[PDB]
Amino acid sequence: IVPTRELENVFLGRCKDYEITRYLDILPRVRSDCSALWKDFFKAFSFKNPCDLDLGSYKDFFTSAQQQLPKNKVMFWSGVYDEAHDYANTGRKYITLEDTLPGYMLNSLVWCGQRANPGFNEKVCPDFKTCPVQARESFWGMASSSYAHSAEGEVTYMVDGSNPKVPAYRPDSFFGKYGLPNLTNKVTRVKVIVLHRLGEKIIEKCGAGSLLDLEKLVKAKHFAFDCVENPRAVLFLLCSDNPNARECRLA
Amino acid sequence: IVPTRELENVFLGRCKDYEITRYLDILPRVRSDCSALWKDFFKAFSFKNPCDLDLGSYKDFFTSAQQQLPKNKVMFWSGVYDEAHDYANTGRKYITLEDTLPGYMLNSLVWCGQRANPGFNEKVCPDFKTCPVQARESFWGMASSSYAHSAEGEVTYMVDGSNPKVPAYRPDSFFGKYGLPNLTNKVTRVKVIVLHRLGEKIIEKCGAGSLLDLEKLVKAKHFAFDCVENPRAVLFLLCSDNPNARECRLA
Ligand SMILES: O=c1c2ncn3c2ncn1[C@@H]1O[C@H](COP(=O)(O)OP(=O)(O)OC[C@H]2O[C@@H]3[C@H](O)[C@@H]2O)[C@@H](O)[C@H]1O
Repeated sequence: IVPTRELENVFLGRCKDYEITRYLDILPRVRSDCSALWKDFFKAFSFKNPCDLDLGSYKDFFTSAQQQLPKNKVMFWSGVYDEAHDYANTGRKYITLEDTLPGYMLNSLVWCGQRANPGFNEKVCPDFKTCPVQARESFWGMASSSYAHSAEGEVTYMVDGSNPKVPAYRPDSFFGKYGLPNLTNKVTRVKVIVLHRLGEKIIEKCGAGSLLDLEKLVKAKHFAFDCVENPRAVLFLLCSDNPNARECRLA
Repeated sequence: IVPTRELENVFLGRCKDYEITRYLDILPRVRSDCSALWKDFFKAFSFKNPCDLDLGSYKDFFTSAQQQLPKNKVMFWSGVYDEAHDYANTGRKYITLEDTLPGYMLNSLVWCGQRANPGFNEKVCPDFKTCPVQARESFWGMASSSYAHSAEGEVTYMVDGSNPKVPAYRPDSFFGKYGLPNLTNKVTRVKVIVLHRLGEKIIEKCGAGSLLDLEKLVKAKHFAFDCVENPRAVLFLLCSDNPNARECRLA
């Protein structure tokens, strides 16, 4: 895979942009300066083989980069990236990891270490499946763990309820591995939103299948639980992109 | 008004982020590097009184920063920032000026010149309703002119049809003054979208009032014209944010 060009410059540019201008009324500023964050980030992977990573590698980076998250507004998602982000609305209705500083800085970027100077590969990175799971997941898994550990109040989790191939909730998804296990007792409720894409056969429903497994796990952690399928506000978002869908017929 | 802190760092950080990572499959990269663009931007206003600007001040900057724009995808808007950008969807449905390099770099920012070193004011800028019209409109007017000049094919214009104080279309808006008059013969059609805010009185409608004045002007330029009020794609986005509104009732 081809890595992001001028990694340090893009990291530092996003970092400065975010610091001064992004999410000002939504998320707090971090204490560390961008240059300090860059040092922590770079030390996690640099001068190592590109697969030489584990869930602890970026611990210091996430420590420095982690913001306090607004109560009741934290959102998680599995399988529905675009809908979840669209609904969250860039921080206005919910927060996603991509609205947080480390999320915003590294969103969509590709990088990897190497042993020789300059300690990272500017030409080429291994396909992600060639490394061990703990290396593949080192960055975004720690990102997701640190974010989950910071959540307070009600959290929302949006899942795909129309994928015949992947359960709406899986123990081995990022939410199952790094999200739910890391929710602290500051969390009070998990609110699940089941997305049924328009025109697709409904596969999973609240109170059944993997969603019932999830309900039981959430209750066992002493969180309250609720679950809704295509609630109106979400249905309207889907309809905006497919207004002639049967489900979108206006009175 | 309070000027943006670290103006140069934010401009350069946004410029570099944009260059390497933003709109890659939507808009072309420009030839000029970010330091060259900064030089052109800064010289437009630096070492002058804060109102000592006119439409030519940022000529070099905008000439350097201008991108070829995607045919049929250019959108203009007046009075409807959030709705226009939500609908345009970060370049996926339409481009807005704020998705172009210069619009992205300076969106939301506040700056102004002073004669004394360092040539710009870090403490306070004029409300600019204080500067003469050519100065107040120097930056965003030239931005609009240059963007309109580059537009090709069908262009879309979203307006507020629910504002009792400000007509949907007026000749002195940025679009009326700098947009429409600068559309070239590469433009084939102006498609107007009139926002009727949910729960609010309708003030303007297609085929009447200022929208009829606009229709006349568009036809006089030998462009085709159409106009729709709350087309369903836009209505459903409004509804997502106010799902109990009467307009949103489903069959
Ligand atoms: O399994 C996921 C995953 N599920 C959910 N997420 C994942 N990120 C990475 N991974 C894996 O690590 C490797 C690397 O991901 P990436 O390309 O950098 O993230 P990407 O750009 O595909 O996705 C980044 C992203 O999507 C969330 C993550 O927390 C975050 O917000 C991928 O191939 C994925 O398999």
